[PDB]
Amino acid sequence: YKLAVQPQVNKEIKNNNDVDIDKTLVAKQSVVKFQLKTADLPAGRAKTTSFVLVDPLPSGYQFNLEATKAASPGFDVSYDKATNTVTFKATAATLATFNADLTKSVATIYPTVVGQVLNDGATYKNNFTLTVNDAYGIKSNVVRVTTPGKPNDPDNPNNNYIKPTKVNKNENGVVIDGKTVLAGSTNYYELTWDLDQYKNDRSSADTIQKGFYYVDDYPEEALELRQDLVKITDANGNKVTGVSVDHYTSLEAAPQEVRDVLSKAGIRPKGAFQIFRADNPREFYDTYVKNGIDLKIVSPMVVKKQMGQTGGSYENQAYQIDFGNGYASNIVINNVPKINPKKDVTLTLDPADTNNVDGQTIPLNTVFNYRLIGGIIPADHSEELFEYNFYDDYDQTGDRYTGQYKVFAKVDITLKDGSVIKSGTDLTQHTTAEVDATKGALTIKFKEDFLRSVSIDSAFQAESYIQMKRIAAGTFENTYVNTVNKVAYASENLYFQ
Ligand SMILES: [Ca+2]
Ligand SMILES: [Ca+2]
Repeated sequence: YKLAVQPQVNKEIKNNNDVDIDKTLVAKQSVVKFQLKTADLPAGRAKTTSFVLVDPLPSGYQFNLEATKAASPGFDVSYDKATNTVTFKATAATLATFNADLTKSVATIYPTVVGQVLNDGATYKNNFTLTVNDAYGIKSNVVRVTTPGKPNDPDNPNNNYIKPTKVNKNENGVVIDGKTVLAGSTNYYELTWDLDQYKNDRSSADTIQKGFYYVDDYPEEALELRQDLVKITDANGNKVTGVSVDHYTSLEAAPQEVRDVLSKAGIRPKGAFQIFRADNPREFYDTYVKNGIDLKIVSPMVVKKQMGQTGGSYENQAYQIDFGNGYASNIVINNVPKINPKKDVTLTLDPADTNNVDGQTIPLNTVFNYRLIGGIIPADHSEELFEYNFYDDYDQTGDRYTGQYKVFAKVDITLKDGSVIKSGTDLTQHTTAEVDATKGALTIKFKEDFLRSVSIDSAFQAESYIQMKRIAAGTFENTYVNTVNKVAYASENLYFQ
């Protein structure tokens, strides 16, 4: 009875619900099992003294020793860390079994490797080598599976990168990334939920139950959310149903569920964030994920007033979390301009006049002007200009309004039709004035049609001279406020003292 057994060998690869996944697509951190099966040992074999299955596991597959042993009864399991290689030896019991009756066939048992796939866009190939009686052995077939995240994949023609994307826009739908945005304007952010690569996924139940989320780490120091304008649409153009919207002031403030999901995925937001959520993972998965249908989230956010006084930049970033795996969007930067309106006293109406600083004391009965310098509105800005007003509340004890004002361009203003209004040009014709002589105050209002004719790509600044007569001795306060696009901005003296 010489001639040791020479069974055929079949390696099999399965997900955590014991479904075959050979040559498919499975999500990152999926549990992936390998079964090292052998054919039945034939009647008239020799005594099997040793039956060892060596399996050098693929790069990026993380071996779970305890689970493996749990799944591989009748086998001693040993693992070399250096080489990521598991070895199974049939125990004395299993060999007693193979040898009990050499005159009749016997079924083998098999060891199962339990582990997870750690990396995105990767192909994981596996085989194993039986050797019998510390002599002859044989290498198995090759099985494999792929994680989504990689283009030109032969097994999954839809596989591309997982890239959630973010873009900023004005209400016309024009791209406003990188541009100046005036306090009160809204950022009509469009977040993409990138699912197309997940098409024909074959992950287990346990993996899908880890859920689907989307985070917008908005800058709460600069923006407040218009939550009521959010519009989740699929890539076929349809409304999206199962996703709920929440916002939270900080990570510490938000439920145990969300802290966990963000913590697991490795996402720690800066202060406040907006978070979307698949209400039923399974349904979401079955409708959009498995079908490779990108989502679109429109999440508009308005710029706080309090930011026009400081100015400075803000940035928005998004994250998608599929099966508990975290991916970052591109970062979109905008900046708010400091609107810095200035007030001076001058004896002339000449916009090019000498820039004297001298403590301007106005002799009794002198005709003078308050020079009300408007805020600088920088080139390449969000929305159209539609309001630009100079309010001026004067003290009637000391100052009498003459009924005469003029307005001047203070920088080169470019209109839409391409014509350019040079700095210094009289713009008075494009204004009117609200006067209340009784209260002691007036507002010079640029005309809406004229402002809306200013290119959004042009800088804009004007100044008003309002003519007064000083009618008493003593010194006299004067208040001026410049209002742009419905946002008030206090003036300071042009010369600090
Ligand atoms: Ca993609
Ligand atoms: Ca934030």
